[PDB]
Amino acid sequence: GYQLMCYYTSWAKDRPTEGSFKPGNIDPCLCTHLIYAFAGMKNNEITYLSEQDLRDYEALNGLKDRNTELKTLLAIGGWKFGPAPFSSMVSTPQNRQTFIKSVIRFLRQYNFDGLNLDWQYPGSRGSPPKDKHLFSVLVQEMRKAFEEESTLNHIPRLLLTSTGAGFIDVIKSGYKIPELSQSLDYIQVMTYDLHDPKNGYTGENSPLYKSPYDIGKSADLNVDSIITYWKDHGAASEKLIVGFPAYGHTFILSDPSKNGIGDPTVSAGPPGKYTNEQGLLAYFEICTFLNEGATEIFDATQEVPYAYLGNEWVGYDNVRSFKLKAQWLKDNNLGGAVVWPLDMDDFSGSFCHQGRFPLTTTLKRDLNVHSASCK
Repeated sequence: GYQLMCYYTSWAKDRPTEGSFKPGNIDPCLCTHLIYAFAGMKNNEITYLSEQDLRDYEALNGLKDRNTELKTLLAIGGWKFGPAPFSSMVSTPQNRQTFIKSVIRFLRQYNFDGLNLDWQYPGSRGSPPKDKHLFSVLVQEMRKAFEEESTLNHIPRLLLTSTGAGFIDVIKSGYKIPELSQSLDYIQVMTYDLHDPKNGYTGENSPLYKSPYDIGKSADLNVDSIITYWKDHGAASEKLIVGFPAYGHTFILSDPSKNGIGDPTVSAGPPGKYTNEQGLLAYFEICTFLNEGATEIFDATQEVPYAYLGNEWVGYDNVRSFKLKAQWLKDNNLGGAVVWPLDMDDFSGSFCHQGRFPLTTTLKRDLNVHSASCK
């Protein structure tokens, strides 16, 4: 079958009033895997960062009592964390063993089924070129240690996944694709955040295909090109998990009458009421934007929507774009999808009136997600 992985972010519960979403309220039958963002690191060991995280782990893993086939993964890293803790940890065999041993202990004591590595990124952002090789060594050693622990304790092996960059230059400087594909269970490809406001033009967050004005390096800023790059450079199709964002990016239009894709912008758009991130809106916040009168366009060239009201423009994903991408990933024999983050889908059903988790429910249906337990 297909996997449907779903992130829960620790900060989702701290959004105000109706934006607050707690992990215990995830539907246990919606996803095949839940990924908790994030663990941190201390003295080359994985760790939690707040006692509240431990309450989240209890709630998240408690969902496995309702869907006994559900798996949980603990993610370490992310953009904000950056590369430096990973560079230090991979730099010596001793530090890698300290880390690997801590991961086995931590995942087993907190009832997680596996680890998601999310180093952003080996070989860039200050991480030296040697980290492309040392990341591959870390992943091989982690996979071997997981195999050994499974044999020792006669229990199913811990899963090992990694994020994979969506920008071709970052992929080249960071990832030994054939070796990583050998040792990882899955590669979660970060097919999102594809147009940043630095360029000064509106662009889609996760278009399936290129726009006619995407020239040169921009021609690869789409899901189809990125996944093709990973496969062309030796990744196993069935191990690739495509990133499906449950949010969009916002822009301020230079001219409110020039409101298409590729039109000039002034800056990123303002933070939303609930998510409070400059240049981003959750899908549930975009439903409000639409309800408040934004003009909604489905761009068939890129197979994604955008919407605008006054000088605010948002490029995002909706039920239709998720449906078209799900058909494309089945047609391309991919491993499945990861919803980043589940907590920005309309978890309550109150913002969009499309039922609970409308984006993710679309993927569950169209990827035929099921397990023995949920029947």
